[PDB]
Amino acid sequence: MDDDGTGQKQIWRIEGSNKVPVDPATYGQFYGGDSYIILYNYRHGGRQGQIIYNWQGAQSTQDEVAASAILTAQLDEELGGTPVQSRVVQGKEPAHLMSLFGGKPMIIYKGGTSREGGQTAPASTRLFQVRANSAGATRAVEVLPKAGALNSNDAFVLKTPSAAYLWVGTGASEAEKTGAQELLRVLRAQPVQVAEGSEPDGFWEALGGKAAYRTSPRLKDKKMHPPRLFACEVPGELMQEDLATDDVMLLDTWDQVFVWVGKDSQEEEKTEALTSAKRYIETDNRDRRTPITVVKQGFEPPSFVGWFLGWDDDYW
Ligand SMILES: [Ca+2]
Ligand SMILES: [Ca+2]
Ligand SMILES: [Ca+2]
Repeated sequence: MDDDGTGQKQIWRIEGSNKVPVDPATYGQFYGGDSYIILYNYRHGGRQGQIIYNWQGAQSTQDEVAASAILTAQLDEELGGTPVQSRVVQGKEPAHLMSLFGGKPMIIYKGGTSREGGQTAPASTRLFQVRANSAGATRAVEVLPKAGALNSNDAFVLKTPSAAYLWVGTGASEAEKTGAQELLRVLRAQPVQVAEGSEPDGFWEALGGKAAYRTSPRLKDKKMHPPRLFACEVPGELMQEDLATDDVMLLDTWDQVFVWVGKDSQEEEKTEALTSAKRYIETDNRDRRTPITVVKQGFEPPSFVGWFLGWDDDYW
């Protein structure tokens, strides 16, 4: 879609059974715990059109999803059945949707709203993982504020009641550094720039203590054979939900192939997958000493988890 993303748009958040207008000053910022509807009006190649994007946050509940279905059908009917429809889950946004916020990164907060609990309040200390894809689309995703959440391939923003830090992983790109800066703007905080490896003591303290985190030779490399996750190939950002718990998945990071074993995958799926990995590495050229590392659901090592966009240790 060559439309440039600058058309007029309206964004609503599913709240209970209704769609509620989102504060226009915050378009581009979303709660991962919620579902949203975006009505985008555009004019391109001399013709006017509309697109309804249904965006489902990674933690949005099934009842919100069911509510959006009703809301979107109503909107569509209201509009005379003219808009183009596109359903999108967090992390799988098309380039055109990412372009709707004038170059700003899509920011995804933890929490959200619910019938039973209403709107959650922001935590006092927060950490955001900022990652951009090859095309440059950038996402700032809030995660738990612990040292273990860091990964060398991205930029991170840590905000506390008393300080802000922009941590730059060794493999982070300028797009990630720039998105981090924009996020800091939204958070109204001035950061202390920190390069991975020369963190001041105040940074580790804010995170509750220094600890090992997600790193490896590949995660540290700025360059980037981008890692591919193959189903028992998964496009978009690598999300924890892409790991089929009843199956076995392969994550190829070039100098290493991980064999991820779902808790409910049958024994034979691991066997086949291992056989396949060996062959995959020999189909090609590379090295025959390419390690094939087996990992089990819930016991993933940091060198594996680092490739994911914002992992939740309790996800399962
Ligand atoms: Ca919600
Ligand atoms: Ca990165
Ligand atoms: Ca299976």
